[PDB]
Amino acid sequence: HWGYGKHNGPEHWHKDFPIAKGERQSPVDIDTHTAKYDPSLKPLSVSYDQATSLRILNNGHAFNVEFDDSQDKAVLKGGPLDGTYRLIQFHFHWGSLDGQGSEHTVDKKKYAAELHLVHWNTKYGDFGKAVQQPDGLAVLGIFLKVGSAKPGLQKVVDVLDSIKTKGKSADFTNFDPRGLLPESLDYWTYPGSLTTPPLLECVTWIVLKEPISVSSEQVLKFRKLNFNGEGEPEELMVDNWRPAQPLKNRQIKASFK
Ligand SMILES: CC1(C)O[C@@H]2[C@@H](CO[C@@]3(COS(N)(=O)=O)OC(C)(C)O[C@@H]23)O1
Ligand SMILES: [Zn+2]
Repeated sequence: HWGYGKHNGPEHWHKDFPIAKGERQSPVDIDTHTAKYDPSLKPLSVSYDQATSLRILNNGHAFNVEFDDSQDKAVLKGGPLDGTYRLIQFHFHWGSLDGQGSEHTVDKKKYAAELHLVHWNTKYGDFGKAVQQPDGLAVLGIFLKVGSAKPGLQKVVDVLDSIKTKGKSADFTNFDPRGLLPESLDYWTYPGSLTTPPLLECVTWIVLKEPISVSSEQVLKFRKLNFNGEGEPEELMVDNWRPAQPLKNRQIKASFK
């Protein structure tokens, strides 16, 4: 099945998932001098006070921190969004080295990693229905650079030893995702897709301008994770990012000048 290696990676995905070459694929390079400032965009509203985290899972591609999405406990609204989008999970993509790892790029710059907070449009009732709709998901993307430690990330880093291999999960309750955000909510936005198979074209991308800083020790612990399952030969979980895809017939809007 699919992965990020030479024989099953992004270059191969189109065979099982021909949408890989479709009209609104993600990620993309954000050319900052082509994006259009849109003064009509309302501020982003990130409401995570009642967020209820549940469990963390190594899924053999990255790791998911899952949330209780049975009520409007943690929602994203405003910006380019119509209505209410409920937080369901977050995960990251990262590199083998600090100079690569992000999925989106900014003027061709690759960050060390990228955080994705995934939300679904409540008008569609559940996540599985939402992914079948052109406005089904909103994914909030945040770049990571290596510098000072991110205190709000440490609880995540601390638990990775217990989910080293594919299929392993651990209890991950009472985690506050607000600790993962930068100060500024300035953003770029464009219509795109899931960046992994089945690559469904259901995502409003909201990518924050301001990266968060994480320490070298924090990112190093991400890179000790394994793609393989327990007892199998070790394949380090690194470079689990899809490269930039053609922008095609799309416009990236900016919340800021
Ligand atoms: C851990 C990783 C890489 O991300 C998880 C899961 C399956 O892929 C995802 C990708 O979400 S994304 N990158 O489009 O926000 O698609 C969903 C189903 C949203 O879950 C995401 O594997
Ligand atoms: Zn992702």
